[PDB]
Amino acid sequence: DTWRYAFEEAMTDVQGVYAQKFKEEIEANSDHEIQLFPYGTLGESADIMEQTQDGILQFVDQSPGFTGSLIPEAQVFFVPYLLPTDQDHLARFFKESKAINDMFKPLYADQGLELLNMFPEGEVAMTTKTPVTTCSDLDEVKFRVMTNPLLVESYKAFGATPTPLPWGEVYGGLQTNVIQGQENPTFFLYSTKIYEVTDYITYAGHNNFTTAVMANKDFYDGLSAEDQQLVQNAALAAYDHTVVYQQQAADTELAKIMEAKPEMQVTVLTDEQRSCFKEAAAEVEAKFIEMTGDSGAAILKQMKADLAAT
Ligand SMILES: CC1=N[C@H](C(=O)O)CCN1
Repeated sequence: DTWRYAFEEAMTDVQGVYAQKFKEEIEANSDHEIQLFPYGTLGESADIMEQTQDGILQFVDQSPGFTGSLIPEAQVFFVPYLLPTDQDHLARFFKESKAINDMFKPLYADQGLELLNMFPEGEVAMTTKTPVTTCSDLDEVKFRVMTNPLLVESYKAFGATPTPLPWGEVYGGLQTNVIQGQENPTFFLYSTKIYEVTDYITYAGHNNFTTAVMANKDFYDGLSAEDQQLVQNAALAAYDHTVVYQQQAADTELAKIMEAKPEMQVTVLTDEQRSCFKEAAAEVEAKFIEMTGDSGAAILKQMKADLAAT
């Protein structure tokens, strides 16, 4: 059978680990067959989302970092320090969240997409060519960022000069010094060898990388009750498998960056040093309320209640 599936990373990366477990589970329990499409085929994240909405692709992985333009209240995932750093507590959140698994679903549906899961990918880290010790060290650093308004507002509040750019241009831009800064989890910034074109890694603990897996809603609604269930089963099985794997990654990948490039300067900021960043976190939150109205306000409240209950 057909059923095409496209994601934003390599096969060996985290979104690939998810895809491959999803593929296993579908194929072990039916006659259906999943066809995988990693980054490097079909093009950027914006491209594959269009391809999923046009109906060429059936399943797509698109991170809220790109969907913030489409669904405005997906900007919640970029309110600094909202998401906990405790990876065990974080995994229980996305699984049992009334906000993620109930309140977000009709909003994605408004754009013709059937939301399956959201999952974490790990604590994020700044890579720059100048030292970052406080917020004023970011002053006039051209910092690449995913394409959504609030994430852009975050690095303005940090003191940097934010630049929205699709991933395909990030390595080259850094190499030719058109940009001086970038942010991603540790597994990915090792995987993409981005340490070759940056000098400093900084753990501010401001965010965890979140991503989402969805299906073309028309396609999904066309399926039988058994097929729909089969998909839901495969998504839940892929989630459980991915969270275990991505925990191991964050806990081991930094050792490999230092192995391949021993000169690399890796700073993890103390709570004392993180103070100016957490001060910016409150005014970014205030900005989020202004942009998304009372619609996204109910999402923030529930998200906080889900974190507490878990
Ligand atoms: C951590 C990650 N970064 C990519 C990016 O910065 O656009 C998206 C695929 N996954």
